[PDB]
Amino acid sequence: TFTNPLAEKRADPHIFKHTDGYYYFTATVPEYDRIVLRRATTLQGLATAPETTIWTKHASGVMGAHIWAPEIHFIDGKWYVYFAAGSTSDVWAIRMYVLESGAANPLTGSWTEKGQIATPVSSFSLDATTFVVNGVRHLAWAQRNPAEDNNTSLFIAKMANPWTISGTPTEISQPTLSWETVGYKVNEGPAVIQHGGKVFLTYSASATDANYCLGMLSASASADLLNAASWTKSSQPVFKTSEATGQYGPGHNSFTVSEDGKSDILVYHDRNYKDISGDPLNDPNRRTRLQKVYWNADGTPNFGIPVADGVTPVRFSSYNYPDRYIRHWDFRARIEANVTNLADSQFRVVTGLAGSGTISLESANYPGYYLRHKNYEVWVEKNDGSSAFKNDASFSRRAGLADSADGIAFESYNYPGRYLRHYENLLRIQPVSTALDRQDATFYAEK
Ligand SMILES: [Cl-]
Ligand code: NA
Repeated sequence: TFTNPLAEKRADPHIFKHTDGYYYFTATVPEYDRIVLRRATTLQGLATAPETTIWTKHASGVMGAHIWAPEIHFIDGKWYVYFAAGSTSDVWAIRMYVLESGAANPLTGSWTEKGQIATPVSSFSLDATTFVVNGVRHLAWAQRNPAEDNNTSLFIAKMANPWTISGTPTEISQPTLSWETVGYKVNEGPAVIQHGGKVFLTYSASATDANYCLGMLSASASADLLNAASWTKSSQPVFKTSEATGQYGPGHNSFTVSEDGKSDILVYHDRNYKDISGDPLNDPNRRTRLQKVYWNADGTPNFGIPVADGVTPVRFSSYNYPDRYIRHWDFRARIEANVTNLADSQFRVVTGLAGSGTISLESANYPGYYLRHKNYEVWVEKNDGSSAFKNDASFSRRAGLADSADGIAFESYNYPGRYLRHYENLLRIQPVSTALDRQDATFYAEK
């Protein structure tokens, strides 16, 4: 699990996992004047890692204003930082720029400016990211198509080197959909994740207010990624505001990976309030958050909802039906496979309500509702403050009954000897007797 937020007053987060045993984290700071960097051996270490300023805006001319959205990459023996910048003489003439370092440690290393990423059309440009598909390097970025009445569209090009595209850009998405064009017509912040023979390119859309959200384009890893018709745009956001979790305008994301290389991690910013006061560029409250990406059975990513602050939620799968997860539906708890509404199946383990070192399981999509029993049947229901509820929603965490080493089992606090178990797919608390009952009452957290 992670503890959110990772970093206050840090927007447009980018985390790179290097081969040297470190994660590197850069981001947009509210001053918009410089490029910070911090490293840690773990993703959670990043919360306390000290920032170093690797580069500061120029006093005059290009790269002199609006230092926005850096990414750090290690490529062909060297470090590259991609950022966007305006000029002192013109603060909205935002272009894409590249830094290069040959030093082993990018925190202490020395940086050379590779200048502007050239593009045939000279217009508003930012959010350059780079990725390799099938051994071929690409750049994707946000830029104004002057023949469109909007802010930015999405472009992709192959690269000749880390700071230079080859051939011509293809525009692969423009903001047309109702949810893309709130306040401003925007497609920005592209980020690529590849999985199961597919390439997913999430992007940010609408204004950076509560209306900020993620769209997604999908393609085949075998497709020509410069042919616009290779890509399919998702009709609805893949990640948006959750009032229920107090998370507003989630977006400008990137992707990294868990400590074991096994889990994909979504990195992004949001706000914990809806309406900004003052000039939105000047509101510094955007913060950096982490949560695991889960993969759907059809191999698409499932981002769920942006989760409540504090520790991240978990999913529990059945011992005897390892495809099936504890989830709620019409607030009844059950086990089910291939959960489309991902958050119906996330719960965080918290200090038990009833006390004495027990545990409770809070719903991720309905904070302050808990898995609790009533008449021995298990539901998800609002903590009403009563002692009854405290007791129906607390369990003693036991070693799994069919798996003592790695499994987990939930013994009722107010009905000791009754365990959480599935029967006919529905969750109950019932006494456990047969070997099969012991499997019905064993579960795995995060496998
Ligand atoms: Cl579902
Ligand atoms: Na980015």
